[PDB]
Amino acid sequence: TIEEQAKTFLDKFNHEAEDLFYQSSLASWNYNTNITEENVQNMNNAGDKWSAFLKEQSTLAQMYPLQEIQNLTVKLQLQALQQNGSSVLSEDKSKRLNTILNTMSTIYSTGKVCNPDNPQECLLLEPGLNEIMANSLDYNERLWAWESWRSEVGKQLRPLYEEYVVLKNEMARANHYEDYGDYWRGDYEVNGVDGYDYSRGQLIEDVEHTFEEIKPLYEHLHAYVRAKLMNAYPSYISPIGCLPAHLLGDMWGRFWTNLYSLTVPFGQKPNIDVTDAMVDQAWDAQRIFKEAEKFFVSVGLPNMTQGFWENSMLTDPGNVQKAVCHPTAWDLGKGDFRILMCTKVTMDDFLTAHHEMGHIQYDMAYAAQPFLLRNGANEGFHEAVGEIMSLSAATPKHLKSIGLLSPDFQEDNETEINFLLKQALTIVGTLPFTYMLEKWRWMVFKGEIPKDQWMKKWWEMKREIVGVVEPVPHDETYCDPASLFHVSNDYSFIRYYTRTLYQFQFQEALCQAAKHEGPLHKCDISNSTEAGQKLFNMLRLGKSEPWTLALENVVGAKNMNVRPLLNYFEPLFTWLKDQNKNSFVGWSTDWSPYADQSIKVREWNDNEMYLFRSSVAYAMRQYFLKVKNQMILFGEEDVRVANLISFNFFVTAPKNVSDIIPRTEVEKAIRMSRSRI
Ligand SMILES: CC(C)C[C@H](N[C@@H](Cc1cncn1Cc1cc(F)cc(Cl)c1)C(=O)O)C(=O)O
Ligand SMILES: *[C@@H]1O[C@H](CO)[C@@H](O)[C@H](O)[C@H]1NC(C)=O
Ligand SMILES: *[C@@H]1O[C@H](CO)[C@@H](O)[C@H](O)[C@H]1NC(C)=O
Ligand SMILES: *[C@@H]1O[C@H](CO)[C@@H](O)[C@H](O)[C@H]1NC(C)=O
Ligand SMILES: [Cl-]
Ligand code: NA
Ligand SMILES: [Zn+2]
Repeated sequence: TIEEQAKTFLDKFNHEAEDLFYQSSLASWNYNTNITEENVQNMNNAGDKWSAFLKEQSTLAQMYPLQEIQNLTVKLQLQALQQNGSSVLSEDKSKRLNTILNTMSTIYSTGKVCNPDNPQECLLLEPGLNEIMANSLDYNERLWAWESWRSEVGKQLRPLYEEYVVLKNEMARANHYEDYGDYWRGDYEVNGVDGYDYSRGQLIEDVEHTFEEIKPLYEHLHAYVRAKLMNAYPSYISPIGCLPAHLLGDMWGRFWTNLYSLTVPFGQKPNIDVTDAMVDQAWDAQRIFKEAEKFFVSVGLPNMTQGFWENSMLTDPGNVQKAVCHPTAWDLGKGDFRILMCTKVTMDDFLTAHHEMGHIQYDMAYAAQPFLLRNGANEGFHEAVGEIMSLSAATPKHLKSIGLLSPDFQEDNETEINFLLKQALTIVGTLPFTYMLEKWRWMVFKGEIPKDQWMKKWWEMKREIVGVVEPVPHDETYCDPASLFHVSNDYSFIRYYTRTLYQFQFQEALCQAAKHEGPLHKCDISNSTEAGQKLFNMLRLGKSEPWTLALENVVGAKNMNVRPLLNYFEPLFTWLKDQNKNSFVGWSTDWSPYADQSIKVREWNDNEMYLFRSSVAYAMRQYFLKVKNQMILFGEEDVRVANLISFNFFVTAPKNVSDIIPRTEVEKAIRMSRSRI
């Protein structure tokens, strides 16, 4: 019969696929832990094997009727195996795309910028630039790191990324999607299950609908933060303008988390940022992941495996190897679970341990499922599980209990405004960032944004949707999207939007099962086996049930709903509306840090623009050797042109960028050399 054959086919495929998957997984591990030419080669071979095997089983599965399946377990598996991806591309195309992927990945993880005053002092993104963007209060140095990274590293990514889009769109349009974007939204698709179906376009709509309901609380968080940042960087921020992109606590403003030291509502209270308490005790990466383990075990979940501790890399290896430091949770297969994290002793590395270990715990739970279904019910479910736990672990109640807040820490209504504020800087601050990033990639893949307008459109969407403005104008030799890990390392990003809605929904139903009474934000599901079982019973399903039904069985809703996330932040919202009565709320897209020094302008090609920039640079060189008696090697690069028969420009001193030249000064220089034409 058909079923009995297919049953044995999928049974054989699943076990054969596990062992080939373990092989490329493990080769990807060694590459990521030990970036090396050899390991790139062992990776590429192991992957080539995996891909060729899938192409074989893909065609060999296209035989078994795509329809006529008795056990729906034995149907969706087939449906995936019949989609012969990658192989749609020629062997020349496919090897090129894998080369582009390894090149982007390698550039991003090895990219370095150097101090202009000391060329032998160079800085990786992790930890050097990251540490500057987390901690420096210097506007200029934060500018240097932000622009260096996008001009030394992002520019290397621009041409590769253009090819990446061409190749990925071809593999997708041949796998029968509208483009790579649509291929990605396919992670959320449910078909053939009435009352639980979900279409790829539904994802766009639900995301845009919910994002409307989140704007007000974002706008007020944006207004409060702007005001505080006007205090921390006096005279640099317009009270109706967008926030400068280098002033947000990390390289991109993905999270506004590190702005807590500048935005804390009630600085006199005991610190709810427990970084210092970890440093003052003997907290290392071992202690951190041991504490995260305690939490999942108190909830009823298993400990980590022996292999996990044996094979993870929870610290920076050193100068003995180059490793992708991005926290990542790996399910290599065959009971092999491990985490890659260059863990530091901050509260942020501490909540991230819980998040990454959440991935592991989900991976563990659905190990007992067929290989083809060993996945999240969708990608947001997977990202939400670590965050559920992170919500409980960040509560001052929980922190007090693991000795990081004094035993005398008094919960009052000012500490909760502090806690809710910090939470908002992470959770709410990231939602516009995330939506706008993915909205951009979705549009690039659909073809709605031409290549000559990628950066133009990118910084228009930053200003408009995010309330963030670039501090330096960027032309189409940049690829600012790709300077973030997820974009240069080819990962979807809506998982971070959808996990944020999911996580409060799940937190709501878990706090009820944990016999919580009171507001959601005071809830810590620690020690609740009833909470753990409710969650586990869903985790152990993998992707065997559609996610709409998996959501229903845990929280009683078929779809994502933003009501729980807003209830969580209701106290803080009220307080923010009060704190902002004398602030502007919203932003104008027109102000930019550099427009108050710019100058407008009267067959024209880029080479004309090159002679122009070179002339202005030359003019400047004279005007400082003449009207000032100095020699300054102004380059064409130091002439920054924006808003391009018309354009606006300003001049910066070479090796400083922040050092804009007074608009009145450049004018005299232009006049002084106006004779030469
Ligand atoms: C393969 C990917 C999809 C993995 C992806 N990694 C997380 C990492 C993380 C978790 N909590 C916060 N972060 C951000 C962060 C970045 C960083 F460099 C250092 C630190 Cl301490 C934190 C993510 O990017 O969100 C995931 O697990 O989703
Ligand atoms: C890193 O990779 C190189 C090349 O494969 C290898 O010789 C070296 O021993 C590796 N180092 C570690 C620590 O694995
Ligand atoms: C906290 O409580 C006091 C009175 O106990 C009140 O005046 C204040 O508005 C409350 N909220 C704060 C301080 O955010
Ligand atoms: C760059 O310009 C700023 C302008 O405020 C100045 O304060 C800073 O010292 C300069 N940095 C240099 C020249 O390295
Ligand atoms: Cl470094
Ligand atoms: Na920033
Ligand atoms: Zn994650």
